Amino acid sequence: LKDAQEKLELAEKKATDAEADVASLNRRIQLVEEELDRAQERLATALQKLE
Amino acid sequence: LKDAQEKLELAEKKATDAEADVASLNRRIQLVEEELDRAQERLATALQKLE
Repeated sequence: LKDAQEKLELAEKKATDAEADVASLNRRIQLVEEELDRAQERLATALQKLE
Repeated sequence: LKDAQEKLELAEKKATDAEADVASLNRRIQLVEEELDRAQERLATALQKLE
């Protein structure tokens, strides 16, 4: 039981940390997508003014 | 020990799933980052053309 509970603890800690990493990466994805959209809009406006 | 082993299996499956999510989300992060880099390079070229 000592080994089994230690394995349980390590697996649970790893899964929780992985979930936190997943949430952080997803919010990073949405942030970077917003920045990309703003950059594309700026590019379009700049090209029109250039022409 | 039986319950501990079952929870170990569940936790390791969930952690592997979240690790795959991490891999996918980091791939998306890098790809959108590259697209944003291209967009900002285009923006810099556009400002140069404005000048």
